[PDB]
Amino acid sequence: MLGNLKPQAPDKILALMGEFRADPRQGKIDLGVGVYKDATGHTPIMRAVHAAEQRMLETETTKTYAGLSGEPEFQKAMGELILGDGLKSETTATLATVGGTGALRQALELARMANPDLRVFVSDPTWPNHVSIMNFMGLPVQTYRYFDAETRGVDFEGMKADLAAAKKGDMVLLHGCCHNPTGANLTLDQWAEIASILEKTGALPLIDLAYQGFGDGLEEDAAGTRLIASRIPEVLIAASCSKNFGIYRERTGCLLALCADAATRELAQGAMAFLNRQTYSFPPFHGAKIVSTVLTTPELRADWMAELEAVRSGMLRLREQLAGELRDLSGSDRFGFVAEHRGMFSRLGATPEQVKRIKEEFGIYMVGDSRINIAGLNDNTIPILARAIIEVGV
Amino acid sequence: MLGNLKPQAPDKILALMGEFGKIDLGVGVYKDATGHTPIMRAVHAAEQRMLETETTKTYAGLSGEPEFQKAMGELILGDGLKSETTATLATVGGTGALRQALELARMANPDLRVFVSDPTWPNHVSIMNFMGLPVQTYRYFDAETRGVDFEGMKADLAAAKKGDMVLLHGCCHNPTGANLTLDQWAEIASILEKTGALPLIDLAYQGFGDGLEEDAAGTRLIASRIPEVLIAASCSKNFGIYRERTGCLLALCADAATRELAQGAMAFLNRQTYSFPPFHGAKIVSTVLTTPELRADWMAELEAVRSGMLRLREQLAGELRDLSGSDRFGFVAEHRGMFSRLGATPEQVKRIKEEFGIYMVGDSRINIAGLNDNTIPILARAIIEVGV
Ligand SMILES: *Cc1c(COP(=O)(O)O)cnc(C)c1O
Ligand SMILES: *Cc1c(COP(=O)(O)O)cnc(C)c1O
Ligand SMILES: Nc1ccc(CCC(=O)O)cc1
Repeated sequence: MLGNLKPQAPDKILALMGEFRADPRQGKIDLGVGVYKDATGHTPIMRAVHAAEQRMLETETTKTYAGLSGEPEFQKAMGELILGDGLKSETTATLATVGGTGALRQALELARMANPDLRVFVSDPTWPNHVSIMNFMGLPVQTYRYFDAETRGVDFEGMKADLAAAKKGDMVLLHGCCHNPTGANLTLDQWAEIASILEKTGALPLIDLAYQGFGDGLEEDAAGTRLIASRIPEVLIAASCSKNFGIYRERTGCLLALCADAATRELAQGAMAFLNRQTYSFPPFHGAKIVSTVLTTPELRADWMAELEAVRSGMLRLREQLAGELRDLSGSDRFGFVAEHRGMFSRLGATPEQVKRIKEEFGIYMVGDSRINIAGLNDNTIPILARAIIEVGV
Repeated sequence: MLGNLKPQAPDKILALMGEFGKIDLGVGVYKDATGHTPIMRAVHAAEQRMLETETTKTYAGLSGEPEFQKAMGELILGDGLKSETTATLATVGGTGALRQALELARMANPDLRVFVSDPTWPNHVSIMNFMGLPVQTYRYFDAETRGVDFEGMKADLAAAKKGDMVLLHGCCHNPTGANLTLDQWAEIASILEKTGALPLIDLAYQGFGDGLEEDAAGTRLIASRIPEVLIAASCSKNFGIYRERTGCLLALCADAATRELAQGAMAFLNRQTYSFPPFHGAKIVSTVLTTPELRADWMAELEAVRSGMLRLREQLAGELRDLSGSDRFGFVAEHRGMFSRLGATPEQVKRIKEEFGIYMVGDSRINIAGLNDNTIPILARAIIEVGV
């Protein structure tokens, strides 16, 4: 029977990794990595995180089945981290998920249950994994302009015009901050306008928040999400603790369904809990507990924010250096966008040929869409990247 | 939009838990003499070791770690593990394995039907309904003798066809406790072999029946006869790591070509559902299984648990016998696993729970591990006084 199986395409990421590994060049650089890495090219376990696991290992007396929708301590702590004082629990439904991806998958299954004729709008471009899930689910996908290939900024007029076409009940997916892969983000003013458009159209906003704390700061990064949450009655948020907590493999995420009234919140929470049980029963406990421990424990929380800020500030400094070097070598401020982008990613705006020229001639690897991970750069590699970009004619 | 969400049916087994001289004999978790579900010695040691050796939490394997995959396959199939024709996927618990098992099967056969035992784990049907998969049932439990209605079972299974899937409980049948013998398994294998129906084996209690190896003997028989087999295994109970959410799906194929296909479709299945599988539980399991010292202690403790439970079944059966002279309750000591169905009518069941405080599942499924020397006669009285 299983021979009827249609061959599924590999992750590609691996192929990219293999491409790098075969290269016999000593000065080969890898900017294609999708996770954070410190100065020694390592993805460390955060101090607060290691402390939490140490504490859990000493406090846990059992591992019996726990909450189906996650633990209250975690739901509460997360909604507060994301929504701040604007958290109205009376109308907020929370579901612990298997990472941010799990949260996204669950948000799409929920919406389809509420509206079978659901149509989803995604930015151009967006996290490929978004389209993967949607295509797999067989949902009609529609695109809205977003990245301006010329300025490397946000084509806001195009985005607004495109979103205007959204009908009542349709879903529009927005990255709360640190747009992956572009690194180009909306200003709070641009968010305000988007909201007015969503009110007018009556489309349900699904916010993918996977990098809170990597752009301008924890609070600052949640600003857009918090504006949408106060203007629009129904909002779906997919939060990830993978990167901002550095617990990638633990698979900890969170789905928040903001509702118009309490009756609808019970309807949503029930359907969410139901969705978890029909997929894998209970959600992963470990990473979630680490997170609730860090946020509730004063000492730990403080140390976590402090470490995240050191990471954030460092990446920002790398951005300024690259932009500076690029300025000096270019004799123009053409590449200034690198210093404006937020998140650990940036799309350079180089065509596939230029991307291939950079690799062949300079030994620098990056995603085929010219996306680079700022965290893969340093005082020794920035000069090379600066030269490569210039020499290839970007 | 969300106001259109219809209300859904809840997990009655877990609902009971919430509703809870209180005596809980519901949810399928192991309990010690003091009503606690401890963490196993090896597990605790494994975690301490992990906290000390892990230097990163970056993304890992989409199908799980090689260590976990190999260890699990050896645990389940013993020396019958043919890696060249075996695909393995790490999942979110045994339940996630079942869901993935159905997804994979449905991909390869959009017109598949699933045959389930009467009765069977409620979650089996809910998931199939959710997906919209047609469910057929085969006679399994014998209402009177409390054993297996083997002749009815073979009869119904004979009606399966190429493409159909038959779900079997590898050992310790939930919720009855009635189990097939090896001789019965060999007969089931011949039926399946002639019908071409793909068997899905739910292995959630390996080690709670007769022993680690004996509980996998049936699964190993089917595997050595049927070229294509699917096994959804759970580490929740036998490792006592319920909340960690760890299990795996094994796709046994007839050749390497299909193996690569299955492995690819399985990995894709995780990618489209939640990307990577949880790491913490799978790590504990592999560490225990690959560390001779830890493994030995785990088996020792699992052995202790298994023996104790049998002690209880015997003690309970005895109390009932010496409380009526009615040998009709002997099936209790004959059933193998953590559960056993008293056979009491639904009204009898709800009767005792609201006053005696003994909360058992509606179909009179009792978690034997909930009992103990001082709670046994109280349960025995109830049964006797209410009949059945
Ligand atoms: C990383 C990421 C996620 C979440 O990944 P998980 O590892 O599943 O938490 C979701 N969306 C985007 C855009 C991401 O970059
Ligand atoms: C326990 C059990 C499972 C698996 O539960 P998980 O917590 O998801 O591992 C699956 N099937 C049956 C019959 C079970 O008893
Ligand atoms: N969804 C779920 C429910 C219950 C259990 C525990 C086993 C049982 O009670 O049958 C596991 C999973």
